[PDB]
Amino acid sequence: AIEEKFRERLKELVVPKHVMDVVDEELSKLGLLDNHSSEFNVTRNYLDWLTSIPWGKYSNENLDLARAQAVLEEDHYGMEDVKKRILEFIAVSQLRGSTQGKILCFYGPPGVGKTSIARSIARALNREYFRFSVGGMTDVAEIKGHRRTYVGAMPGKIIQCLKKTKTENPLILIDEVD
Amino acid sequence: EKFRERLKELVVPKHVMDVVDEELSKLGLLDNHSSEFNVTRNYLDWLTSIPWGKYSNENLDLARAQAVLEEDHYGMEDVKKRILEFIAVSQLRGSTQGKILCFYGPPGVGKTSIARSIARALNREYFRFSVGGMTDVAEIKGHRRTYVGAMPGKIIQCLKKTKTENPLILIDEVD
Ligand SMILES: Nc1ncnc2c1ncn2[C@@H]1O[C@H](COP(=O)(O)OP(=O)(O)OP(=O)(O)O)[C@@H](O)[C@H]1O
Ligand SMILES: Nc1ncnc2c1ncn2[C@@H]1O[C@H](COP(=O)(O)OP(=O)(O)O)[C@@H](O)[C@H]1O
Ligand SMILES: [Mg+2]
Repeated sequence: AIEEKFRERLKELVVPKHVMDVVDEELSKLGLLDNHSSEFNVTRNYLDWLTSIPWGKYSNENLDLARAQAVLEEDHYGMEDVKKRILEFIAVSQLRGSTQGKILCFYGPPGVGKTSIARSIARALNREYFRFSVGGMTDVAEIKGHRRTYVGAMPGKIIQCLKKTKTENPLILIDEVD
Repeated sequence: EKFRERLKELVVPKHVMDVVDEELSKLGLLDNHSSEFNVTRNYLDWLTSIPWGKYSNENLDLARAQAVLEEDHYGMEDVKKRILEFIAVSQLRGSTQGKILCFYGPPGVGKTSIARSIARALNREYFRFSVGGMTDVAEIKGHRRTYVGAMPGKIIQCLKKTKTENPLILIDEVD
């Protein structure tokens, strides 16, 4: 099989055991090569998604409070309490030795610097950035898509296709609460 | 099997055993790694997860109850006295299941921590789930297995987490 060894070469990164046995069994099912169009390609796409979602991949966070404060200042003019809370959030994690990934909600009048301070924070913590907009989201298939049995199902893109930033700790901004 | 030793350790009821072996034979007509396979897999996992006879021994002792209550909280002498009265009445009656206790008062007085203190005092397993405008039953009873969103619900999740047939369930913010 041509693509089998290619997928095997791709998934060299640290994969948990359950994902690994699932992808091994999927490789074994596709290795039968029962056909070349329909049942081959559904498992092929499942395999490509499994090998594309990065497992154990991280991004070296910036632990330097001075640099984080500097870059917040470069981005925005003084949102003093906001930036103090971001720095205190960084310091509590640097104390606990491992972060907790707390959910922070920013509320206030329009145009006050809510959405862009998120990109600022992402650059400060050396994470990858990504932006939802849940307002006007009416179907659940956006956060988690349709099962693979349906014809054109996408892997619940806005969360899993998010993970194709090659990083397990990206900062995700959920835009609104409408 | 994993599920077999699971049910072998704990006292299963007869109808449950019948249904689980029925669904296990229904999977025996293998439909490997599909929707109708993973549905059966999750069903049997929840079934072997639920504790069936195993429970936690209680402690209706007033002395230890008082010690726990005075340790976990400061002040609140009258609430502690009401809790001790409930415990004594429930020891007499033996059932400890008659009327539901409900603490009310201003916010921030720690009426949610009294539930944890009571769980410690009765040596039960604690569990909390809030009801703020849920408007649905799927939180309590859950969903059907047909829906792609298939969850047992708050009660079964409490049972699977506590691994105990007689836990303490706090219900927050009824009002
Ligand atoms: N303190 C600030 N310093 C520098 N630029 C700012 C500041 N506040 C707002 N801006 C700029 O003004 C624009 C306003 O966008 P903003 O991020 O405020 O949208 P928002 O707060 O999400 O508004 P809405 O809630 O209406 O969507 C941004 O492009 C931002 O660059
Ligand atoms: N008498 C007390 N002793 C110890 N902690 C208390 C006391 N009263 C309140 N608390 C604290 O208050 C917090 C819980 O507040 P709570 O009364 O549960 O608010 P709400 O009633 O709105 O849920 C807990 O962290 C608890 O430690
Ligand atoms: Mg915005």
